[PDB]
Amino acid sequence: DVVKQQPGQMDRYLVYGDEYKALRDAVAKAVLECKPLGIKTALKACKTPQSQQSAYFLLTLFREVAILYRSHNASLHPTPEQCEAVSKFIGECKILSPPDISRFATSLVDNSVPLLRDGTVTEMAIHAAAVLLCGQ
Repeated sequence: DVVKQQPGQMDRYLVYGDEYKALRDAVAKAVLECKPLGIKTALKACKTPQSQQSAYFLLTLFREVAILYRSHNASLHPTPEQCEAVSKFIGECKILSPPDISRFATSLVDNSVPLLRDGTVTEMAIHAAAVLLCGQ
């Protein structure tokens, strides 16, 4: 039945735990609805320090938006309106205010990230990027 039953992929960032999952689901819902306020609620509800908050935010931005950008089927690509909502929200957010974090996030939402035009390499790369940026 396996071959008859059959495109979702895994998310190894789940290694962080429940808080990344919550923030990721919140970001996905808020981007699809394009009303970036649940993002604020998730960022306030979370338990971890500011730098881990920013890292989780960056990883969610990548997993949802940048991977959607990697599909050949353009209709799945993030809509300009979603870019508008998340770009504005990043601009008004403070833990993302560090020019490097804000630039990297915005580049994920706008696909202007170098290295982000393999999958496992790309995922480890973006994880290292987030950790280095946010790691003080």
